[PDB]
Amino acid sequence: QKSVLEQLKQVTMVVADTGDFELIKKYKPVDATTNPSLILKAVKEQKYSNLVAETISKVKANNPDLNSDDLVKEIAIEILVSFGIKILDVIEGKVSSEVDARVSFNSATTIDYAKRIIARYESNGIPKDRVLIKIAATWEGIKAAKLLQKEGINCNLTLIFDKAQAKACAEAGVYLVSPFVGRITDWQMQQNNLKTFPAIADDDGVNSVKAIYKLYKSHGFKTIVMGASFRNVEQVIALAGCDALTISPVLLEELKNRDEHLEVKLTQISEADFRWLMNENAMATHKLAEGIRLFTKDTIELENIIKQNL
Amino acid sequence: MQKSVLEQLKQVTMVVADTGDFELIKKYKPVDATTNPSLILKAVKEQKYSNLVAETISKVKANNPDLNSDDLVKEIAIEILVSFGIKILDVIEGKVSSEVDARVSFNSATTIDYAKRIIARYESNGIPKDRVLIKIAATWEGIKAAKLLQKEGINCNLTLIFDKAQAKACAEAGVYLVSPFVGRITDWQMQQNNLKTFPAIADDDGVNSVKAIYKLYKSHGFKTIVMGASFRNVEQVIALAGCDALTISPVLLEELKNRDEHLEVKLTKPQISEADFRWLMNENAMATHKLAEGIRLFTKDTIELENIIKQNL
Ligand SMILES: [Mg+2]
Repeated sequence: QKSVLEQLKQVTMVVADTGDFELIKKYKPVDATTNPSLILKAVKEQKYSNLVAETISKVKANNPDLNSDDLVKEIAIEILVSFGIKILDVIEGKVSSEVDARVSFNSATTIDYAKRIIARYESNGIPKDRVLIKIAATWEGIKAAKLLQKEGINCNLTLIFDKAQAKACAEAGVYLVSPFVGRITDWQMQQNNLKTFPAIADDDGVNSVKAIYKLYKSHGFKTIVMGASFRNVEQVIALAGCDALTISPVLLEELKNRDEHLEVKLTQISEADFRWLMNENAMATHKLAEGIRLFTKDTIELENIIKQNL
Repeated sequence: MQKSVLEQLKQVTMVVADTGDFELIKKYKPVDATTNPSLILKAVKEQKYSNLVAETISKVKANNPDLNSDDLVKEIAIEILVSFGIKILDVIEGKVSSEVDARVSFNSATTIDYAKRIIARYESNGIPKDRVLIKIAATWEGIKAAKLLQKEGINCNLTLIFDKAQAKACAEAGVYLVSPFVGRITDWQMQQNNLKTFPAIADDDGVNSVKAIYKLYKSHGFKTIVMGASFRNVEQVIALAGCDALTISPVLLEELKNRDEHLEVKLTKPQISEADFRWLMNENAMATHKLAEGIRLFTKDTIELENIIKQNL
């Protein structure tokens, strides 16, 4: 008779995957995550058009030396931060804000973008303890995160598709990793033209998180495993007990409205090694690249919306 | 006088045979030949070579009695790859391409070491390095290794080329030759659009890829040889007549040898940083998939050959 959402919170850190901060307080998650697709959606849906207009004015005012393209890049960061700030008002934990996906193969520019996000939060009175910087888990992203963590900036290594890939993150001292459960299962279904989801025991996305969790706990890695990007509530339920799960508002609502018993299920690499191991994983090779391309398309669309409102 | 399409092609393009079978090579008279781990495995399994592994083990053990099992297997594998290259060189005037172990494809330093070991093994047999192309997968690390090998006068064949940015980086590194995999690019195109039949030549992504690389090279003054490889049918080869070079399977060479129509000549005459290369490759879903797949398939066959070796130790 307790809801599945309530029971899941007793064994796992529940995180809301959304930039629509007005939806968050219903669910009382500990943390929240945004990404370029979610920010774009929040901006396109217009509930927050005042916040957007006010952000553009402020950045223009404070940056009279920037030409058009530089001004737009700066507003795009300020927007990501303004949504994070509003999220932080309605949660007790941290918000994840993602670096521009276009710098995913450049460690130096990733480091600089990450520090810029942190500085903008600091300028707005938010200390870095409340923020995770999301970075795609290419080799360069991991190398950037290694340095950011040394400087006390916690990172959320996203677009995780392979276990070796997660192990390299942990080896770099990363705060948290996010395996993309639903996209791993999308590949599995696409491979065989499957129209129905696989049994949970045979669901590659669920199994991937299970394997990463078992590796971390047995080796004593402190990096948090946070399953992400789910296709349905059964995939979330399958991972009850995981350190953290970040869940869309639609699935959080399904978990809130479901009253059954929740069974609790869950209780060094060189660059050359990493690239070899990624190469051995056809799904991971494809999905990491695809993830960067899709987040890139959404970041470009957001820039266009900013350009239209200058 | 009138000549077959194969003999006409030799006049405008360097014709190269893509096989480890030296007897077949002999009858098409290509200038160069290319081998790879998949073709070497197929040859090794053929009845003619049933004692080749045991002989090579014998000879290799004898010359290195102090090596551990891993070290030995490795030496036998190079010896086998080189043995097929030598037999091919006995029957052609040009060069043979011999591929480094695909497992070192993300390690420039171990690629360089393997490439020099191949060159040394040929040299031990009296074959100078000007008759050999070392085949390296065109990952960024493969291009870095090739850049350094070329500096030492070791010519490389940069294989598994799927994108014009790889090809441009290879040229910028001064590599001797690049091999775009025409058939495999068309394979992706057909799977992407549920195509039941081959696209028109004008619309064939694999053919167009080589056309684009050839155009880019000539316009930039790059001397790197463009060599189209891995064809699906003879029409794709004919579509590239005039290309610097084309490496063609014996089945397709036989088709060209037997055609007699006129062959119309179709091709006539910023810098890429590592981050730029990785971004451009990332934008190309086909290239990202196909380069990784090519390394995996060559690796699977290299391991299969190692396993044949191990069961004979
Ligand atoms: Mg000679």
